[PDB]
Parts: sequence; structure tokens; C-alpha cells
Amino acid sequence: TATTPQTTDAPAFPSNRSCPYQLPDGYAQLRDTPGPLHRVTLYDGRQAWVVTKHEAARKLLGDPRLSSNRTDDNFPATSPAFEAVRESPQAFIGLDPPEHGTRRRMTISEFTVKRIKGMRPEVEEVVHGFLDEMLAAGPTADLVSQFALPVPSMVICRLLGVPYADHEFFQDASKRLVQSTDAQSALTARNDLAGYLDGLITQFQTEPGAGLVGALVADQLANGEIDREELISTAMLLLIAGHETTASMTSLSVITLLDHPEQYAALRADRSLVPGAVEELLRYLAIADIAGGRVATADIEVEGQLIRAGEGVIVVNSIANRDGTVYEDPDALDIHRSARHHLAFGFGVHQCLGQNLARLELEVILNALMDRVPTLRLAVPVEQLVLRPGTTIQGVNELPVTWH
Ligand code: HEM
Ligand SMILES: C=C1/C(=C\C=C2/CCC[C@]3(C)[C@@H]([C@H](C)CCCC(C)(C)O)CC[C@@H]23)C[C@@H](O)C[C@@H]1O
Repeated sequence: TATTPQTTDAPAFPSNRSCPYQLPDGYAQLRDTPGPLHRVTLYDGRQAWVVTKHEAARKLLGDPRLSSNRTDDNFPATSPAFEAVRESPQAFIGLDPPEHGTRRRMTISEFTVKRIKGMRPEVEEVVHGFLDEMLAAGPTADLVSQFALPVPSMVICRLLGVPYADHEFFQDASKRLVQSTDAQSALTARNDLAGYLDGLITQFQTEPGAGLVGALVADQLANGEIDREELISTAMLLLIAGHETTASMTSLSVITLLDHPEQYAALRADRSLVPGAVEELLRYLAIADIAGGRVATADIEVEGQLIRAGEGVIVVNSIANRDGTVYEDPDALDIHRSARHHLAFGFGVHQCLGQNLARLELEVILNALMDRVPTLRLAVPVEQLVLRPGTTIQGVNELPVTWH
């Protein structure tokens, strides 16, 4: 057995949060360490780089020498489950220019400022509908299953043209896919979603329908400009991203704001602060903090350190968002600060497609909770909650809440 000191210069990565709104101890360690880059050891024993500073993160996310090719052998997979991404055709998140651009542009029209603005009445209706259903069901509710998840689910389903009648199926499959612990479990959830989306495509070919999937079938698919499997992958990416991210932000935002009563009170008293508070919560909670995996296709020198071709690089936006040279006292929640320039949504060509939809949803959600249920509180201590591991989208699967 090992009879010598166990200190390493390439710590295990990722790490799990112990506090919903604070970096794992190991991540705080990396944040405090000088230099833009640090060595880590991934689950499979391979070494990769992490990017741990704000400006360096922007630079590297903008660098065309860092590929998003998830089918590349050297891609820094963070868990066994990740191996189900490199099994089907890639959605544009796993593509590089010029392929990335041709696919992304097929979807952008649904996420424009004009369209997002137009969605506000719809989002407000959905939020208040699930809210008054939960409240009528009586206190001691799970905010996740009863509010946090169904809200963005219904909204993204309308955008895509996915029938909400099938929600129990695809919500379950989404959770199984994103939170899968092994490759086999992930592949099964993917195959389940794929078969369903495949059926929807055939339905659309017979009888055209509304939504992005409807449009892609009638247009790009009919022209052979997108492969059928690519359409499935694209729809799956938007469906899952649309579900899981906003849900995670809602639940973690509630926990975080309840732990900062003075700021939450301030928020209630002046709703002009909500858009700014949403940005701060995005910066602070960074729920997709390892959604910045890359592979170097050429040598890259970064402030005296060399990233070699073939090496994996993960841009860790939670750590980058806690860069004290950009955000004064970075580990303090401050809804009054400028959280502008944060990396919660990434940067560059792969910068979050849904970011303005997420902003709208969270603004509507927070205003709704403050309007309708100002006495919302956790029904269990924060210590009794179970946080998801650092290998997946950050959040809680259950959030016991009560009110008066
Ligand atoms: C709720 C807060 C959200 C956060 C924190 C978040 C985070 C991120 C991050 C960090 C990326 C960059 C990934 C990379 O560079 O590899 C990304 C990309 C993406 N996100 Fe978001 N996301 C959120 C909400 C959403 C929503 C609601 C949608 C709706 C469809 C969405 C759809 C997408 C898509 C399609 C991409 C890939 C963009 C591309 O590769 O060109 N996201 N997201
Ligand atoms: C939806 C898609 C697919 C898989 C998504 C998965 C499967 C494996 C585990 C993943 C990649 C989860 C990750 C463990 C979450 C951590 C963030 C990350 C490692 C991606 O930074 C989130 C989504 C999950 C199938 C693909 O065909 C389309 C789309 O691409």
C-alpha cells in the first residue's frame, strides 16, 4: 500500500459542492492559485488543464485552436456517462466552425430579442398557473417537481413544438440523461428520447406543425440541409438545456436568496433590481460550471504555460466568475453589484443560445414568487438538502418548501 505523502499537483476534478452557492474547497484552491491554468486529473486517470481566471477564460473560449469536438479521443470527458455524447451525431454544441454556424443559425430565430420579448405574456401565464396549482395543493411542497421543472419544460416545449401531453416521459428521460452515472444508463435515456423525437419528425412530415421542430422538418430537412439524426440531436439539446438549466437556477436561487434575507427584502421592495439580481445569481451560482470542455488542435501558449496539441482543457466558469480582479469580494452575493461580463453562459461562438430566454424566465419567476408567496421558506434546514455532484448540472433534485 501507499506508505508516502499523498499531496498531488494534479487534483481530482471535478469536485462536489457542499454549499449550493459556494465553490467546492478544491475549486477555491484553484481560484487562489496564481496563473490562468492548472493541472487536474480526470475520472479516468488522464490529465487535463482547467482555466481558473476570468480574462484567460474569455481568451481561450475565443481561441479557434480549442475545439469543441466531443468525438475526439482527447476530449476531456468528466464522467463515464459523458461517453453517450460521442455515440450519436453531434448537435452544434459539439461542432466547430464552419459546421457549427450553419446548424446554430437554423435555430437562432426562436431566441431573438424580439421573440423573447413576445414570449413574456406566455411565460407569465405558465409561471402563475403552476404557482397557484402548487399553492392550492397546500404547504410542504417540493418546489422542484411542482414549479421549478414544469415551468421551463412547458415553455421550451411550446418553442420546439413538442407536445406537453408527453411531459412525464421526456422529463424523466431528460433527468436520466443529464444525471446518469454510467454510460449504459445515459445511452438508454438518449435512445428513449431519440425514438420519441424521431416519431414526432415523421408526424410533422405528414402534418406540418408549429414550433422549431415543425419548421426544421418542413424546411431544412426537406432540403436535405440537415440530417434526420442531426435534427434529433439538435431538438434533444434544446429540450434538455431548456428544461434543466432554468429549473436548477430557480431552485438554487430560492435557497441562496433565503440565506441572504436582507438582499431578498431589498429585492421585494424595488423590482427594478430584479434583472440585475438575476445576473448576479447567474454569476454566483454558475450552474453549468464545467460546460467549457475543449481539445487543443495546436500548441497554445498562455502566460508562460504551454497547452500542447491533443491536450484537454476545461474552462471552469464558476471559478472564473469568482475572480476577485473582476468582481470585488467575489464570494459575496451582492444583487446591487455589476455582474456584467460573467461567464455563466460562456463566451464566443458557443455562448449560450438560450441566455435571454433564461433571463426572462428567472425575472418572471422571482417577481411571481415575491408577489404570490412572500412567506416562502425552506421546510428543512439547508444542511438536510442533497446537492447534485460536480459531474452534472448543479442543483437539487428535491426542495421541500412551505409557507403561511
Ligand atoms: C438557465 C441558465 C443557463 C446557463 C447557466 C447556461 C449555460 C450555458 C453555457 C456555459 C454554455 C456554453 C457551453 C460551451 O461553451 O461548450 C451554453 C450553451 C448553450 N445553451 Fe445555455 N445555459 C442556460 C440556459 C439555457 C436555456 C434555457 C437554453 C434553451 C434552449 C439553453 C441552450 C443552450 C444551447 C443550445 C447551447 C449551445 C450553444 C452553441 O454551442 O452554439 N441554455 N449554456
Ligand atoms: C443532450 C444531448 C445528448 C447527450 C447529453 C448527455 C449525455 C451524457 C451526459 C451529459 C453530457 C450531461 C453532463 C454530464 C452534464 C455536465 C456538463 C458537461 C460535462 C457537458 O460540460 C448533460 C447532458 C448529458 C445526446 C446528443 O446526441 C445530443 C445532445 O448533445
